Amino acid sequence: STHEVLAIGRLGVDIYPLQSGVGLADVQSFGKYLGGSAANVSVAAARHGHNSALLSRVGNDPFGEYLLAELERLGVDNQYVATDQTFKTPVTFCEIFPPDDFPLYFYREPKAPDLNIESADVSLDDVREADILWFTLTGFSEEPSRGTHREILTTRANRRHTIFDLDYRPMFWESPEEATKQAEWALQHSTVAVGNKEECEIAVGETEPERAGRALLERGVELAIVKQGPKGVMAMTKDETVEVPPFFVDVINGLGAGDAFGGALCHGLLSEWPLEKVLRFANTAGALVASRLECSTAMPTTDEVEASLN
Amino acid sequence: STHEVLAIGRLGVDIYPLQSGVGLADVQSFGKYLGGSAANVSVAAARHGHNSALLSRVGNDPFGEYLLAELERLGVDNQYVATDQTFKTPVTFCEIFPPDDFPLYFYREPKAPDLNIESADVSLDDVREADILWFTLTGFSEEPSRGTHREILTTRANRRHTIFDLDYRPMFWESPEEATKQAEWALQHSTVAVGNKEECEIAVGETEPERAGRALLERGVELAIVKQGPKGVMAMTKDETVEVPPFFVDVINGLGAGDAFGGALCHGLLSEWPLEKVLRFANTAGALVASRLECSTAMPTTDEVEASLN
Repeated sequence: STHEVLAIGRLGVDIYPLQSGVGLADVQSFGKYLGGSAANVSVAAARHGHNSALLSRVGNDPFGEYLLAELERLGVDNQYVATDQTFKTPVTFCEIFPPDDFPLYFYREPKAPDLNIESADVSLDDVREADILWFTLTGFSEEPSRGTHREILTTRANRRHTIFDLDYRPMFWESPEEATKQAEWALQHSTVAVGNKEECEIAVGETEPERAGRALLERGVELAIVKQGPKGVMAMTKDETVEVPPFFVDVINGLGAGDAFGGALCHGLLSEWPLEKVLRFANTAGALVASRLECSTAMPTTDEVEASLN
Repeated sequence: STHEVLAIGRLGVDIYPLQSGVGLADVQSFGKYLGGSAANVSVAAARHGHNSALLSRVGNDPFGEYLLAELERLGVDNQYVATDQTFKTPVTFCEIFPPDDFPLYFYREPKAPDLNIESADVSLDDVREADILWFTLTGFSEEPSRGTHREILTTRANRRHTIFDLDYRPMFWESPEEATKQAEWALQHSTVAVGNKEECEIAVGETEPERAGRALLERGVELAIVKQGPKGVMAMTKDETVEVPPFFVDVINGLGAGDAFGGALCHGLLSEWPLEKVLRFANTAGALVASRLECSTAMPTTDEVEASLN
């Protein structure tokens, strides 16, 4: 029981509005879906036909039971999602103001189950053997998950591919300095790094994309992916720098666009494709999720991404 | 500005299912309502035409701003609902399994704004002069709310009517013994106590409604109201013992039925009705909320209760 993609990190219930363009005071009803970045990435990888697993936790409650069943329904192995005996399954609300404004309201207090992960919760054989290990900067925000991440990544030993989502949300950290310290350690144990401008700033102290990628490769990462929003997205190795323009769509809900990108990145890397094709494929996958109201339930299949790739 | 009913305690957003008889895993959409027991009692009192106010707080977020606007839309003076600068507006979920099972899932972590109330948040003149002061045992569960309740109840000096809802939620306390200790002090500073069997057990160590009522009178209240479920309600004074049977209805969501009862009890006391009329009216009011999916928006008017009685 080795997996192609072993993702580690956030899992929770998204309670999102069923009317768009209204603030929470005007929302009349909300839906319910599986979410959390790491969980979304494990789903997106599964939708590309890969055998995918998530290391996370849920609470000992009906929302946690929901998420465990939904992961399996969406094609993700849930065997490393333990039930926490103390903390509640987190909920996240949002507002939906297209094209660019999707405010998030996290209820992850006082600690999310997903930040209570123990290396006991996972097979370290699978950690070593997995084709891809996917993890987040948020995973280093609190103990015991920080120490667990360090154990996992030490034993992982920078095997191809070990993918670091630079995932910076200031409200999850005591300070930017705290996040940078952890990101620096994690970069030295990663083969791929993915972040936007704020994220790359936190991780390597570089606002400009080309300097960002260079700073990331200096840590020993062999593929830097710098998301640029307006200017699109760049992929950099020691052998080549590739850039792709933004795939323009009618955005319904942009939340989790980057997780579908991350899942599609995993597929392109497992497929051994050229870097330009990986980045094109990943870039299109994220736009497809952004063009729908849903995320975890709406993750694009490989045929839907290949069709849209023009 | 003196109110007829000054309620103190919890206030939150109810995120309740729009489908009944299904667990959270099978709920497809949720509504968004003002809720919290003291907030509900203030709304219920208002719907019987009484001038009512709530001492509580909200978080500095869109859900808190909603609750400020919803209180006022529902006819309750929000002047004593301050915006807490630290903690988030709480949300509560439930499952709706009639006739008898309405489990609650509170997100009140690490602290609810309502438990951060300070004596400076309220007019102490209104505390002293309001016809009815209504408070909950949950208000004693944490500081500074505990201290605030103490200061308030000391200055009120047991004037008619000072109403103690024995409101016992085990998860809000470190132990039942800590709840009992606070309930003994509150009972010495109250004129009316209202609770179900389990709440009377916590408060005075009696489960049988006649012994509980005598025990509550010995602690110093003038009127003990023991709710007995399908066997109705008992009211006891030093001169009088009265039992009223329930009002039969097809139950959808029993949540908030106690709160409708409380607002209706406020109306009966303010009207100086005989005890048996007060209980019948209050039982019917509770039964009508029990009949509906909604809680705060389903609090009945006096004419609606009258129509059900007649």
